[PDB]
Amino acid sequence: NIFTPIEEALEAYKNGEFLIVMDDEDRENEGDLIMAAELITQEKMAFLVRYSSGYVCVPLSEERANQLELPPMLAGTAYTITCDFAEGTTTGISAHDRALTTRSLANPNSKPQDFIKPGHILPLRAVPGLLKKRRGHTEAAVQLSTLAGLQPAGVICELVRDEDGLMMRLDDCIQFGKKHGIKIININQLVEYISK
Amino acid sequence: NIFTPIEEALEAYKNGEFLIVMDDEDRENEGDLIMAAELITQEKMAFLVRYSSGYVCVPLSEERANQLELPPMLAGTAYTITCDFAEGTTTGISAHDRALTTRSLANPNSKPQDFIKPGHILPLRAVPGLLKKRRGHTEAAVQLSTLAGLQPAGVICELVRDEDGLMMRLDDCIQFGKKHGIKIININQLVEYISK
Repeated sequence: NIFTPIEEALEAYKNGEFLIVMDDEDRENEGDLIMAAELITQEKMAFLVRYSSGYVCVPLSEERANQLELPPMLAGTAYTITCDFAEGTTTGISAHDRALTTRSLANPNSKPQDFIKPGHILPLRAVPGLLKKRRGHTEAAVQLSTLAGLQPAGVICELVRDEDGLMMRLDDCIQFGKKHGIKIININQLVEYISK
Repeated sequence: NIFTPIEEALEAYKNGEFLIVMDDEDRENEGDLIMAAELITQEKMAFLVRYSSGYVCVPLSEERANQLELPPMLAGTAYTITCDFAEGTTTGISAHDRALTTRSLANPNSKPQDFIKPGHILPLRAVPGLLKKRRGHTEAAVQLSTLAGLQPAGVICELVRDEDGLMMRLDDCIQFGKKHGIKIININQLVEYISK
């Protein structure tokens, strides 16, 4: 009565809905909004930013990040050099621009030269094997997109309370899910599904 | 009747208030919240994130960034490798943690080894000469702190509308300033003050 079954969640995700994603069933977990990178619109990015930390990240497979020439920022969260999609962006930071960059990172036709670096999106490198190898929200995002038959790219950000800026724990995530009609899953639940 | 005189604004800034900062008087300019890095509290960071893009940046002089071993992210906005202050942070992304990191970047006693890289704050390198050399919001932040007698470090983020996630132009910034009791200045106005 809290968590949506994985197959129903995948259909929602396939249809461009967010999911609220927790690590497991624990009440003290903090929730992230995750949706498919290729499906995020200006409006959906506006929504993500409105209700989150705004430090918007785009999980990609290591293979995809390599293809796009997005190396690790340095040589734990695997940040690459940041980027903006060049054509059709101005400030890079607008909801429109961040959404366009995110969709572009997912698009199999995108080329390394299509992006300006640094920029205003934070791509993250998901490890090969995804949630079977590392139970990160990065791997969760790419796993969700893969299971949904979509490009191996997601977009994520942490839910934050309007009242005081504290991250939303489970109870607040339940309330947020009900208010906005967004389904909730957890990573343990997702690992159980993909395993056996 | 729109813009606060610079000397009054500096006193507000010295006292840990935000200023809303525009490029010049143009109605189409978009506004950023800027305050002194050393003075940003958990609550003030929560406020900044709540009403902004959340892509929170910390302007520092090139000299200071060099001292802290924060090189340009690559080798236009001069991003360094991102960072979190190690001691007293957990997730790095919480209002508490981002505020602590920001204050730490300003603290003259901070050392390079005190920071984890990458992290969740985006330091920016202000050019020597500040607004006399480049009229960026980065230089504006460091200029404001310098004029206020504070460490040459600021913290900034773009105001965004709750309704639709669009960045706030002048009229909305005026309304935001009135609602929250925050003074508004512009960069041309600031350059006029420091020049002559």
